[PDB]
Amino acid sequence: GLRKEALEELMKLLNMKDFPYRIEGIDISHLQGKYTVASLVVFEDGFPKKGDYRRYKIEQDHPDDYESIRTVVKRRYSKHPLPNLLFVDGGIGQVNAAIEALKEIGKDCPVVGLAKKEETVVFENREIHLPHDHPVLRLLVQIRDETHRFAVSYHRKRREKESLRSVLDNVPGIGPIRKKKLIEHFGSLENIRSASLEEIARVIGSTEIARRVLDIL
Repeated sequence: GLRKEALEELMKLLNMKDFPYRIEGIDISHLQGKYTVASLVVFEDGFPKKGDYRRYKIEQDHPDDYESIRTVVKRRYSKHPLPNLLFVDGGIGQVNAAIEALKEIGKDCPVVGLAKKEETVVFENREIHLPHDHPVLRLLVQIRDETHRFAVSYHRKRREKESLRSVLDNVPGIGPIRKKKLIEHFGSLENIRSASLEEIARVIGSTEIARRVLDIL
């Protein structure tokens, strides 16, 4: 959890009138040739509120992160109330994009960023360079680490099936029909590695091939 004392120090650093009780945080990640996926996490009272997590997708072949932050802010806050504080996993450009989008829709909320490579809190067009051990720095890192975990989970299931397929592409003489059977049945390397020779054989109709699957696993 986010510590109370550090939240108070954050509030002070940002000259916030209100305690940052609800904080929403945005990661922007792009799938080339496909879309940008914005992942939105929620902290209330210092802990994740996972029921309230959301994603936003912006269909475009090439990234445009500032426009993506703008679109997310307008889409989200035209439907949802603002939080006490908005965190963006980026620097001056991302924070400014969010501020400008909020202005566009006539809304006020503090926005804070963490520069991706710099020990730098970003707030109101300025980089605040804190010492590395600073409790507010550690706090924003915890937030960033959660927006990152959530962002990575996108298409986890897809990736697991892909990872399993890649490993099965290594078993000699399996073929595409039996490969798909194994993927649809097991879903992941975790699940197939838990399976008996006999289960694997039953999925594909061959103990001989199942032994080669076990070999490759």
